[PDB]
Amino acid sequence: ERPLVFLCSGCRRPLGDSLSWVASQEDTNCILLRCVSCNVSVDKEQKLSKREGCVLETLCCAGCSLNLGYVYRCTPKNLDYKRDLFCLSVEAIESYVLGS
Amino acid sequence: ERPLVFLCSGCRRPLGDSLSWVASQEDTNCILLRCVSCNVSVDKGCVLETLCCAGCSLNLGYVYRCTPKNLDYKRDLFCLSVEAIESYVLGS
Ligand SMILES: [Zn+2]
Ligand SMILES: [Zn+2]
Repeated sequence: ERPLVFLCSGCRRPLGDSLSWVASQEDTNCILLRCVSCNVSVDKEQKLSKREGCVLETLCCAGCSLNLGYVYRCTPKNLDYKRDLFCLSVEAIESYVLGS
Repeated sequence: ERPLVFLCSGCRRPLGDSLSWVASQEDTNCILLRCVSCNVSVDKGCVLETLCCAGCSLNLGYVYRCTPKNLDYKRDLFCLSVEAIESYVLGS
């Protein structure tokens, strides 16, 4: 195929690429990355989950402090696969596609 | 192996990527790209118009338009100054 780079919406810093893109979520409109760049920082405050409850710290761009998503830190057995993966909101990243 | 994405030193807009890279050893301060993104705006002894960034105006490089035989490779390629771009490598 052709790989992607994900850029912060608020300032265009590189957040990650499709090489670490493991999975997606249709309802939360997030993509799940195994691996992120130095520009995704982790607000060290554990907040509870408000959906179908996990513990998860929120992600934001080291550059402009835009809210980028969340990481699952603590999860029940059924959600262990999402644990430690970076969920990036689609409404907060912009894709650049390689190949012109 | 893994590809690169080149980006404007000034506003981080994407310029182009290593998929278009032209391996040259003649020039020592420019990356040669066979094609570039919408963000590389071309504006206004070789004739060569100047490249700059469509978002922020930063002088980015140049394009050799008229060349002699020995420079025919550089012709119509976008030379991005490595002092005016940055790169993100995929897999990081
Ligand atoms: Zn940002
Ligand atoms: Zn720029």
